[PDB]
Amino acid sequence: RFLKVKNWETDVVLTDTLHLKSTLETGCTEHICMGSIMLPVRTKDQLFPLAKEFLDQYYSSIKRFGSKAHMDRLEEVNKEIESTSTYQLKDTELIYGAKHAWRNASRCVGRIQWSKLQVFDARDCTTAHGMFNYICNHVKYATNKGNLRSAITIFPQRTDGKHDFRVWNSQLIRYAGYKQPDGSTLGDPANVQFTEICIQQGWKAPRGRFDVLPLLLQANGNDPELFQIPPELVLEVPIRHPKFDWFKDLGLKWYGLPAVSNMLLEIGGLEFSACPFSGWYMGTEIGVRDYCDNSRYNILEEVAKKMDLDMRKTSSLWKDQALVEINIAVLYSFQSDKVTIVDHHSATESFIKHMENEYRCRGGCPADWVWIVPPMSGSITPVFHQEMLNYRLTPSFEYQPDPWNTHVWKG
Amino acid sequence: PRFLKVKNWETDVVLTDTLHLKSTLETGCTEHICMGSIMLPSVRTKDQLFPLAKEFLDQYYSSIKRFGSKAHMDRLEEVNKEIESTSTYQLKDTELIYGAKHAWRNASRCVGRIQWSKLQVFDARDCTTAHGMFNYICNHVKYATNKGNLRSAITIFPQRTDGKHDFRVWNSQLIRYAGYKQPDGSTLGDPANVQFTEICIQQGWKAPRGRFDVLPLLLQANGNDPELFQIPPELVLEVPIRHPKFDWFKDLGLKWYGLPAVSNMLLEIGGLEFSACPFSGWYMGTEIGVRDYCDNSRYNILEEVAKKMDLDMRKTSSLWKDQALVEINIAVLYSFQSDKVTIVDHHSATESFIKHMENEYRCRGGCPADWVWIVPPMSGSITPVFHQEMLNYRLTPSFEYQPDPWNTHVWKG
Ligand code: HEM
Ligand code: HEM
Ligand SMILES: C[C@H](O)[C@H](O)[C@H]1CNc2nc(N)[nH]c(=O)c2N1
Ligand SMILES: C[C@H](O)[C@H](O)[C@H]1CNc2nc(N)[nH]c(=O)c2N1
Ligand SMILES: N=C(NO)NCCC[C@H](N)C(=O)O
Ligand SMILES: N=C(NO)NCCC[C@H](N)C(=O)O
Ligand SMILES: [Zn+2]
Repeated sequence: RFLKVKNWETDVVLTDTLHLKSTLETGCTEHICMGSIMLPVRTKDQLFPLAKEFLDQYYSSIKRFGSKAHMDRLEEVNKEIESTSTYQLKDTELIYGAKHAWRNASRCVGRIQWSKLQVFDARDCTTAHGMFNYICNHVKYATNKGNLRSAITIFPQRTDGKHDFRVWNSQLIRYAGYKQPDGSTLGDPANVQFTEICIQQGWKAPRGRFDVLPLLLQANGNDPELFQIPPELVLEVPIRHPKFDWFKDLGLKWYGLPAVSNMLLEIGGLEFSACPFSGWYMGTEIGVRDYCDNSRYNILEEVAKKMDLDMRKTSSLWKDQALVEINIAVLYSFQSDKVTIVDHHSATESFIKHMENEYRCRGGCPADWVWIVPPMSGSITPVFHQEMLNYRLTPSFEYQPDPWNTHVWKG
Repeated sequence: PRFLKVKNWETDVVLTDTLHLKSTLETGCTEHICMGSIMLPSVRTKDQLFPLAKEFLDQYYSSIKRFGSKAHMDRLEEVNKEIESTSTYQLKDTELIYGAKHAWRNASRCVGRIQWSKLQVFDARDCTTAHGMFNYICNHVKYATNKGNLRSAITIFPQRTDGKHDFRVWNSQLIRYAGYKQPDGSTLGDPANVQFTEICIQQGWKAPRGRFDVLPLLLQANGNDPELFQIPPELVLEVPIRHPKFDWFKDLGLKWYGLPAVSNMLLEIGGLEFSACPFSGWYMGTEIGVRDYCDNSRYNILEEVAKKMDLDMRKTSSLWKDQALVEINIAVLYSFQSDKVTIVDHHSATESFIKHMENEYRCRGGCPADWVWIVPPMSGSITPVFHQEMLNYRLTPSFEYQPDPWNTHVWKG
């Protein structure tokens, strides 16, 4: 039951007891490990145990476990589910829940910051125009002129499943992708489907390479509506290299604010289907993945050519050399414009310190090694040498289907 | 479940695994916890042994298209009677070869498996003494080295009987460098081998006490106390490491050996346990250039290289570690290629592996693979394996960990 994890660099061993609190499942079995697979309404009876589980942890956290206040609240919530088939979180509960969903996020390397999350309560929102206003305020607060601050905005919880709030966008800020007559993709290929959805809904696409997508927002189960984020709220950084003057001529830029907007927040059985959240970038996210994935901007060959590397044979490591340079450029560009960014060395070192804190004060830290180890220079970061246990605690952030696959278009 | 899909996220190819239904052994994972990043998670009686033997011979006979034949049926009968009367059994030479090839085929952590069908198997089951093991191992080294044109090979010593007469190679690899803890707390040579080096010295080895001393072989035959032997220097091929552009690189004084030969694993075939089964292929460059040279708890050369490169080391965000890492790895590949010693870069190796894996799904129904081990320790996502979902499970015949023998050996004195 009590599991040990070893760091093979430092020989430090930690003991995990926290995994014994996971109710949810991993996709693995005793015979098969699915650790590398990307993706392996509640009835009344379903809901009270989940609410109770949550309220017990909440009341424990504030040192009032078993108190009258604790028991009073369970009964109140119990009576509310019984009567209304659902319930409403107190503001203190919502804030605790969202922070803990971040705390429990096994794939997030930035969790040392978890207790500092700014939670914006948008549960009073009723319309798409209201959603747009809440989202601009989030973008402006979080961006903070380049001195980024973590934040989440929480729209109304699911009820009957036919009045869901959703941000159709996968992040608040992303670039369009356009399939071309000549077979190629212009822009970001990751966003081709969603861009088409915007167009057929009305968007007049500019048809460039770095077109900030419009917001497509769904309130109360209604058909979604298009809105443009004030251009002046979208902070971008042009990418240059401190040594190569030709780099700026590649014409590359990226946006400062990473804001995942397609996930579902579960707190105490309640489901928050629209819950955009933001932090700040780790450099490799943009320089390794967004820029060098073959299926993304796929820029390695172009960069390698401008560096005049020998690209006749893989064993010259021309791909590897170009990769480091692209990532050097990304960090230098964000730092020079005073936009918060963390490099993979600093971020992984912080995470190892966070793990140790969590093991000491909480009995463990769920971590997905496949996601925590950066996509370049893996073994020269400390996380590579750290064994991790992956398990699922709630409150949690969950994947959910894209809404265009399930939306019944009212028309 | 009968069908499991894996997806490649860069190509959108989906593959269907059915081979996992033949998995027997357990992973360490459960419905509630994944242990996929744990390095090591968690004799046989007659009753245990016959099904394991039968399972294996059905696999063997099926492979040669003689399943259910009289040949097949007689062999089952023969093994059953052999187990009944002697409590163990002996493999035919053909079955041993098949078994050893399949253990490699089945090794989830090995990126080199496109080569599995070409293993040279050396049958050393007539061996009885440590001196005999030494001679077998010298022959393996000379054959596998092949003057730099490396050939994959495995030498198989007698199987376990009662667990009191085990053959063991105490070395973790046939060729490895000594490590010495100094009184000031520093390490001379390879810190990975300090404990084994101390054991060798205790048993009588006169250590040169340098930075790259080839360790002696420490060999246990038939449960007896192990004995020391020096591999003839002329059979140990080494490569001095230089850089194609940086002429100061050579003056770091680095070299490595050409033949990687894991010697501490256990090979299971049809329930039988082969506790001494050294095997060798050829290096992928990152094993040396990233791990052996640049791990903090190994030779740890990153700073020295970066200093000589005049990189800005004041802040991690210059990516000075990363820039130095690439150059060290360019140097390892350049040096081996220049001396005409087989080596493979991590791009070539991972590309070959994806082709192998796809072929295996199609002809075999699956390819168990450990993503944590398969993805190289630098430049992960610019290799195709990073983007490939994998399924990890345990098929037999198999290579398994076993505890270091100094922890278990009963000293006879
Ligand atoms: C504050 C700075 C933050 C940093 C440096 C950071 C770092 C990261 C990185 C590098 C990833 C991998 C992303 C990818 O590969 O696509 C990730 C994933 C994730 N993070 Fe964070 N993060 C931060 C803030 C947050 C916040 C504020 C939340 C929630 C409140 C959060 C929750 C998550 C979740 C759920 C994932 C997995 C997302 C997925 O499955 O696609 N993170 N984080
Ligand atoms: C012929 C060329 C080969 C290449 C390029 C290759 C490549 C590799 C690499 C890079 C690793 C990771 C090693 C580490 O990180 O320490 C590995 C692991 C492994 N390989 Fe191979 N290999 C080859 C031959 C072989 C052979 C001949 C066998 C057995 C007959 C084999 C079986 C294994 C096993 C069992 C592991 C896991 C070892 C462990 O857990 O420490 N490989 N291979
Ligand atoms: C197939 C494999 O799961 C996939 O490529 C994963 C690998 N590790 C990851 N790690 C992070 N942080 N983000 C990702 O998108 C990926 N994708
Ligand atoms: C903790 C983690 O499992 C450990 O550092 C693993 C990571 N992946 C690996 N991959 C390979 N090929 N070899 C290794 O030794 C490691 N070690
Ligand atoms: N650092 C964060 N969030 O705080 N990342 C969110 C996912 C962003 C995604 N990896 C990208 O490169 O666009
Ligand atoms: N490629 C192989 N075998 O053929 N590797 C075996 C392990 C070698 C180990 N990684 C080292 O760097 O010494
Ligand atoms: Zn698993």
